[PDB]
Amino acid sequence: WTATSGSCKGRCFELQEVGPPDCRCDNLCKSYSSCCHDFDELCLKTARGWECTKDRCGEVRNEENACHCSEDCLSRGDCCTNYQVVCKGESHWVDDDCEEIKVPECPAGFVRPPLIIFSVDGFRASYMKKGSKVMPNIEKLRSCGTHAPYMRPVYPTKTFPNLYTLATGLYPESHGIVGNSMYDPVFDASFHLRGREKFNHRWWGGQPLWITATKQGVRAGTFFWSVSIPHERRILTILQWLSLPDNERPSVYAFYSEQPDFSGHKYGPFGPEMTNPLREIDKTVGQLMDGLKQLRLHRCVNVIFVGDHGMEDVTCDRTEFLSNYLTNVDDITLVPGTLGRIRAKSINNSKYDPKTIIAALTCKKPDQHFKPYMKQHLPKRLHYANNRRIEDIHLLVDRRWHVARKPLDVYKKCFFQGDHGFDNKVNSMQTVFVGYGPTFKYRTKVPPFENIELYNVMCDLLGLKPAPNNGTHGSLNHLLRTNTFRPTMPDEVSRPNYPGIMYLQSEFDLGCTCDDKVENKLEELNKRLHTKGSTKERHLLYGRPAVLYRTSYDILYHTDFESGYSEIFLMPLWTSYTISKQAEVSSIPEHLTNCVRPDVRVSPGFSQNCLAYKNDKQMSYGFLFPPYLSSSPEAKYDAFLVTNMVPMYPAFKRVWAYFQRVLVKKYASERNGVNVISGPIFDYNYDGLRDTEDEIKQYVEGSSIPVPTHYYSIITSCLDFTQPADKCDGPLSVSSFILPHRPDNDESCNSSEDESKWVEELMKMHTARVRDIEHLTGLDFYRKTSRSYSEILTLKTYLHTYESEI
Ligand SMILES: *[C@@H]1O[C@H](CO)[C@@H](O[C@@H]2O[C@H](CO)[C@@H](O[C@@H]3O[C@H](CO[C@H]4O[C@H](CO)[C@@H](O)[C@H](O[C@H]5O[C@H](CO)[C@@H](O)[C@H](O)[C@@H]5O[C@H]5O[C@H](CO)[C@@H](O)[C@H](O)[C@@H]5O)[C@@H]4O)[C@@H](O)[C@H](O[C@H]4O[C@H](CO)[C@@H](O)[C@H](O)[C@@H]4O[C@H]4O[C@H](CO)[C@@H](O)[C@H](O)[C@@H]4O)[C@@H]3O)[C@H](O)[C@H]2NC(C)=O)[C@H](O)[C@H]1NC(C)=O
Ligand SMILES: CCCc1nnnn1-c1cc(C(=O)NCc2cnc(C)cn2)cc(-c2ccc(C)cc2F)c1
Ligand SMILES: [Ca+2]
Ligand SMILES: [Ca+2]
Ligand SMILES: [Cl-]
Ligand code: NA
Ligand SMILES: [Zn+2]
Repeated sequence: WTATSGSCKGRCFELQEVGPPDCRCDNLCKSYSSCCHDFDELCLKTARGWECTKDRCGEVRNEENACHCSEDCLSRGDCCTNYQVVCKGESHWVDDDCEEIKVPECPAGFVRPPLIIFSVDGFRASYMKKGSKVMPNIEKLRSCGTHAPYMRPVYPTKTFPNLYTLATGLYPESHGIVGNSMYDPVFDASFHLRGREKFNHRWWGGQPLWITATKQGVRAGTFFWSVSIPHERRILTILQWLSLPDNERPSVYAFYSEQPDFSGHKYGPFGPEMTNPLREIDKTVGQLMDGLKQLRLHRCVNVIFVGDHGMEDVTCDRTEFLSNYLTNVDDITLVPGTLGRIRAKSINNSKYDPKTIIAALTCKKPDQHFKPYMKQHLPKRLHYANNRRIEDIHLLVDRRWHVARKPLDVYKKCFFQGDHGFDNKVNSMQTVFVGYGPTFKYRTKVPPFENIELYNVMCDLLGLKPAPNNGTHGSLNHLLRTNTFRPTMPDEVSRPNYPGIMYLQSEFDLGCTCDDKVENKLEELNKRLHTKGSTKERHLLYGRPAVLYRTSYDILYHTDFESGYSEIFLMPLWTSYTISKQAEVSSIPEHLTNCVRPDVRVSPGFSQNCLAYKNDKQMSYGFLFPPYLSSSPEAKYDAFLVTNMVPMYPAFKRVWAYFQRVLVKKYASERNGVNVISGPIFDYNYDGLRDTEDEIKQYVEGSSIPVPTHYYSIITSCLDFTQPADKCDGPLSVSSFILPHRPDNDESCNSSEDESKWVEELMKMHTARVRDIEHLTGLDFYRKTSRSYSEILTLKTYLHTYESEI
């Protein structure tokens, strides 16, 4: 209950929320049906519109007008944004030549340049080029400031997950806003777009920028505007707040536009009706920039123009219905649309079984437009699993499509022509970033980056210490003229051992055999050199990875490859090798088909054994350094060492063998040599972080050999592909993947066909950042290069998406 019978006089859009429930005049009051009776009257004035006209110039203040053209309006901070232009012969900001802002040019009493966030809903990245004719203010921001060709949203590419990711630097799985709708089984509560539960704070985890600011003594404008508050009034309020006294004035502000998303849903991303919302957004930027110029703040504030996600062409007739696949349709709850999430309709039903639901949805129709996953089998790049609000069963929906439960759900809920929510690597989902101001660079294009990175930068812009988040702090230093964050490399926690030959063959009882007893100071001094690391400069190009946790491991050197071998998990944590453009693929000789060789540098007690693989009828094994790529017949023997062996399902060996036999050589040919680092990943609790030994849920039968949940590879070459990978003088180029180590190839519907038809496609789906592999392994890569560390951080955050040109 609010006894809403006080007044908003002199309190319009007050920055602090009041008790006793006086009645409120802040930004949230409308949402809480708690505004004072006179809120609309005093705070939402509209009389005379939003622009000065020639005849209003020098008028007598009339407090009824929405904005003012009177002589005293500058001191009051409440002129119409075009005042100086119409009344004082000034030019519009957009008409001025742009001039580098080398230092902040701020009025006295400004302790730091303010940050103004101009956020636009559904602003697809290609609008920057495609609508450029109708968006002159935005186009000047972009060409004069710093801009990316696009910015990558988080999954799902919905509004609340993305706005809150922008606010926190966290993946939705960590901040808790994992969709536009959610059920939290612990709370036993539901969250929806329409309604009041969404206002309960218990949904909103992490620490958003306004809270980070406030806790550190930096005041923030409100990050909420009621839908009904017109855009002109939002801008005038921000401009009013900027005229507050030094002790009261916020340092960070947010504007938000519901457009172009709103029209995009109705007309599609490029409907002819879309021109007008883009014009109107541009005009709103113009009003802000004219207003800032009037306050002499246009060379003082940093402005960020930023979208939450893009927009795709989606119509009613492109809907897949679960009723065409499932017989038990009424025993499930589907969260529907551009993603699907399935759970049991009732928990008092023990006849509900996720595995049969998955099986009924798997590759059932030739052109099927969604793919079911258990959430832990989703591509690791999505970081979409570690939250009780994400249902175990998930549907990734093809771009341009919807999934729904039953047809009645679609015609008794074509209206819409656009939607978003799809995989965050989809081109149509990409959004925008432009930074303009004294702290951003001048006329600079930066590479595309992920929106999880912005929180750190916004904290940098405000001199704040960021809360713990998923950005990689320093990876966006190249956006900034000053205020950069000088990251330092993490310290190695475990140093390796360098074992020499310490064991005789007969000490090993591994049930392994090799036809290798086929026999010289030429070739014997040579092999000794290789075992001591003579070729290591060739196969370990960027230094050994650092181990960032406490463990026991050995460096093992070989002619063709180097490895960091874990005595704890009984296999390498990483294996490193370089394949030049000129390298030759050979086959595994017949007599060596089943060969596994004891490693006389490593104890029987810290080795795998062959018997375990014989006994385990499900599990086979593969090698990290591929025998196919051995440099000579004698070097090939190194590849069959038990210390190069890893557990692999036969279904997965089809994927791996094709990667190692065909694709590595193809990349070496295309990129002029590649360095490859490969290894296992263990993430049984699907938190995106390296498992400790006590977290492993599966072992090779009858052994302590842990089964990986994934296999990674990091493939590095020279960005200037005229230089070979092993002799690169400049920036690097990387692509990586994290493949799920699965006992079936159910994920790939074409898997009965030859590997040339489906494997590369699977690998593309499971593309990853080096940074994702760093979290999953506790390793730190690229420690010894000739590059600056900020540049390496940017490289570690790169994702090769395989989408065509935006
Ligand atoms: C992306 O970046 C983020 C941010 O850095 C990374 O997430 C962090 O990861 C840490 C390691 O997993 C994690 O640390 C744990 O936190 C526990 C205390 O957490 C509370 O306090 C913090 C700080 O204020 C707060 O942010 C947390 O918020 C979470 O939970 C609330 C309420 O549920 C939500 O509102 C919020 O959205 C958030 O949820 C998310 O995280 C939780 C896990 O915390 C998930 O369950 C959710 O799904 C969701 O993703 C909390 O309010 C602390 O208790 C933990 O300590 C245990 O383990 C340590 C090991 O060092 C041990 O020393 C302790 O003794 C303790 O063990 C005991 O508890 C065990 C489990 O109950 C039990 O088994 C034992 O027997 C013991 O009793 C731990 O320190 C940190 O909370 C999150 N932070 C955030 C914001 O999510 C994330 O990893 C990054 N992602 C990637 C891919 O890199
Ligand atoms: C709908 C109005 C949305 C809205 N209006 N003005 N700002 N604003 C907004 C909200 C958010 C958010 O995440 N808010 C949480 C929330 C949202 N809704 C409820 C009910 C409870 N809590 C984030 C932003 C944001 C944009 C860009 C960047 C770089 C950083 C940001 F932080 C903006
Ligand atoms: Ca077996
Ligand atoms: Ca884990
Ligand atoms: Cl959703
Ligand atoms: Na298949
Ligand atoms: Zn939308």
